[PDB]
Amino acid sequence: GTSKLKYVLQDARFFLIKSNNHENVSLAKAKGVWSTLPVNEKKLNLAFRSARSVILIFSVRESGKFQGFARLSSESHHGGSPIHWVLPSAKMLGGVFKIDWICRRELPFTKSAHLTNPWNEHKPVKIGRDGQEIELECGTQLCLLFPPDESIDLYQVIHKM
Ligand SMILES: CC(=O)Nc1cccnc1
Repeated sequence: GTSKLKYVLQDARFFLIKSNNHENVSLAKAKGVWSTLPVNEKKLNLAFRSARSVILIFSVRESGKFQGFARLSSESHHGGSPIHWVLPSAKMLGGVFKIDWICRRELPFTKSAHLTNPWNEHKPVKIGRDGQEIELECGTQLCLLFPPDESIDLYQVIHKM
């Protein structure tokens, strides 16, 4: 079903995350972490304090697809075990965000072609710089397009809100 998913997404904020390679998204899927440039880290930390759920929607560049989406479970923090990101220097990254995956399945851009993002000139939601915020209605509908991920139990993430 989609009811718990809709509950998690209610009044959420959404951010497009663009990765240059599949290895970084695989690492994020395995370890439940993300790291980004400070301009976006600051935006994500502000959003985390401001909304019940902050959703990151991942897309590997040139892949033609989104690779899933996850919910921020923490503000960024420094001093953890170093994540061996494959970058485009590691000091240039900000802190690390803990994330809880909501869907690890892919969605091709062909399926989201009817969704435009008001915060990026109503261009199709697939188009945007890393860190681009997606307006609430567009972001909710995009997340609802993903195939259900039956390996994830959202009871756990609901208890964090
Ligand atoms: C994990 C990751 O790929 N972070 C990143 C790299 C380059 C630019 N912005 C963010």
